[PDB]
This record gives sequence, C-alpha cells and structure tokens, in this order.
Amino acid sequence: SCMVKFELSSSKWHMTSPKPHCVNTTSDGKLKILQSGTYLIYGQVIPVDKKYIKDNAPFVVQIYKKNDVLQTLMNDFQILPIGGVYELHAGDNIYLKFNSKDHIQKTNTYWGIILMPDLPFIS
Amino acid sequence: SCMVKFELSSSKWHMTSPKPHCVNTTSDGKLKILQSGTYLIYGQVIPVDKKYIKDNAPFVVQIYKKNDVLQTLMNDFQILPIGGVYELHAGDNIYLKFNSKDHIQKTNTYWGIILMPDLPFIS
Repeated sequence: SCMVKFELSSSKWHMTSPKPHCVNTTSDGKLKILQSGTYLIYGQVIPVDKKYIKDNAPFVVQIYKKNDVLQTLMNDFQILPIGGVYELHAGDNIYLKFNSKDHIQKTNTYWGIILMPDLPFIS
Repeated sequence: SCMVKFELSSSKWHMTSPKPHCVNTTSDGKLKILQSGTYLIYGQVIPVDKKYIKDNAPFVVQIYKKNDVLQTLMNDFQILPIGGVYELHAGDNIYLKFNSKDHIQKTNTYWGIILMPDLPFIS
C-alpha cells in the first residue's frame, strides 16, 4: 500500500507510511520512483481566474517522466484534473511543468501517485 | 484494498477482487459506493480527431454523484483526464455523462475509482 499527496499551498507531502517503499519525494514537489509498476498519477491544478491574467499566455500543464513528456494539458484557465494510469520503472522521476507558475493558484492545487495493485479480475 | 477500472472499448471492469467490498459496478459503466470514505475518481477520456466530428455539440464530460453533477470538464477536443479526490458515502452512484457519445474514441478511454487509505505522514 503506497500513496503520496503533495499540496502546493504548504509544499508538504502526505503519505501512507513514514518512509514509503515505492517512492521518494522532494520538497519542490517532484518524486522519484523506487518500485517499478503500474501507477496512478493524479492531481488538480487550480488556475488563477482568467480576468486577472492580462496577456495571451496559455494555461498549460505537463507531467514529465525523466526527460519525456507523459502528457500535455491545456484549458481556458479552468480547474484541471491531471494524470492517468502509467507504467513506471524504478529510477523514474515524475514532476510537473507549468507554462507559467504565476497562472497557478497554490491553495487547493495538489498532485501525487498511487502504486496500483493488480486488477486481474474482470466483469 | 479496493480498485476498479472500466475500459470503455470492451465495457468491462477490471477489479482487485472478484466482488469488491467498496463498490458495486455495472456493465453500463456506472458504479455505486458501498463503503464510505475518501475516493480518487480517475480516468482519461479520449476524443476522436476533430475531422471526424459529425454533430455541432461541444466536447463536454461530466461526472455525476447521484443526480447532481460533481465535475464538469470541457476542452477543444483534447485528451481529458478526469476526477480527483472526493469524500463519498455508501449509496452514492457515480457515473459519467458525455455530450455526444460520438465524440469518444472508446479504445483508450477509461475511468474508475480507488478507495484511498489515510495519508497520516507529513512533510
């Protein structure tokens, strides 16, 4: 059972155990994957209200795995759920990149991962 | 330990156990919470290429809890991760409504839930 949750407001991780077996975390909100497996990356990025962003810079969020883009997301400054099921390997780094971090409202913005268990049953 | 994933191409649920204690799933892709707790609702909704769009409806995806919309998402027909962390109660029906079923590439489109453990360990 391995899961972590980073709240950007406080810059703290919350975790299943004191020293999780599956991941290491950093206080800038990056993770390193210690256990290869199927992971669910999740989170919600809250944009600053668009009336307050006075140029034409798009609201963009990317999740990286090492130096590869796992996904690129953009909407018109509306709340953005992120992530999905990804196959990760020991040693992989996961981190988010923002078009501009001034777009991001720290309060209630969060992200993390959960090591998924196998799902061998089907109906 | 309780997780389910619905694959829209096959209309099958993939599950941690033969009869998950935490949730009831049905073959229309809906589900019902059996165990009160913190849940991570997740998924990715993949739109077809814009050149196949027949109708004039915008790309909108909603998650309902019982009869009220819980989450409303929309973009310019791009990949759409859904969900986030929500407190749900025994009895809550969770399901998805799309603006137009034709908008969806069933192949890589999935959603489901995981009952979340507590994350008591901080920093």
